[PDB]
Amino acid sequence: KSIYEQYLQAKADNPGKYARDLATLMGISEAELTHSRVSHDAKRLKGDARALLAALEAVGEVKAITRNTYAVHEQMGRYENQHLNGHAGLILNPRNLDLRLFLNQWASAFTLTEETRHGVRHSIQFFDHQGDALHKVYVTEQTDMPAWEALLAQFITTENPELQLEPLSATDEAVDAEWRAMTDVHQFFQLLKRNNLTRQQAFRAVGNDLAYQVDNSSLTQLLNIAQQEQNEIMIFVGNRGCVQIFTGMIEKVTPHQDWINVFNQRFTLHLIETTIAESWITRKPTKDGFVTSLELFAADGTQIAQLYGQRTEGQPEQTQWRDQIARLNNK
Repeated sequence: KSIYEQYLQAKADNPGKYARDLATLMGISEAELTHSRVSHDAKRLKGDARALLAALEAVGEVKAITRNTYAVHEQMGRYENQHLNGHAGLILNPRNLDLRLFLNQWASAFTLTEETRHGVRHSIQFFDHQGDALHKVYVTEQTDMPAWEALLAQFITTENPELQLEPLSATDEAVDAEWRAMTDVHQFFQLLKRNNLTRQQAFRAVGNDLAYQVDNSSLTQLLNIAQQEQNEIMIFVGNRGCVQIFTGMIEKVTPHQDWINVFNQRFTLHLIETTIAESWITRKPTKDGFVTSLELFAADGTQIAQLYGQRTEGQPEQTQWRDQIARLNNK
């Protein structure tokens, strides 16, 4: 059986599975799975991530998907307001497509056209040096098709070379003082690196008024309170090369088995609630007051997702958000 034939057998034996999870069963990366689908339902793209992302501005509204093993973030939007470079880049559209990119992690790209039950799905899919998915873009009803098709005609190549996979990869009191002296939420990144800590290390290092644990049911409680109250919140989901940010209201929250889901007209969250090992409340000072977040971690320390209240520069977080956080149980 070729890799593609193994895929077809894996798919027949597991018709409920994401391609990601089929790859796992097969003992390969999702990128390698996609590579085997080329000249079947996929094609290789001329890959340069920057060039592809820049070209996507032309296609108008699409659906963007970023995930980690624990959470999937799906958002309607456009690839506008781009500021790309290698270590840190932006696609800056608050409430629509709002991405933070580490482009040096971006290795390969493919397009897929699949007959899928619902219908035909068209997509562009980006993978990292380990072959894991970074980001996927799906055609939707509002997508500018002539531009999508023109883009693909410009980027598809017949050259499908083998993927070049790469292997992986201060005192408590001083950390607490560093944190209290922070003025921008972004300085937290620096605190961690300069002091050599894991978020979970830093959280434990500081005082309980700055960071404390809450029950693992807290996410679902919070999403439901938010759904009821209709206040604007922020939901961050990342992987090694991409962070995708939702800002808006919660329209519907629904569990399904181990999953907790948010179902909005323009945003979908799927999160495996049972994998939440630690749930932290953190309060980081800024020029505009303390910013309060709920940060979720899996057993291995993976950052599942983070939640914040809506906020723009020069404004405080809403009291409403703080009130909602205060309703969570202390563990």
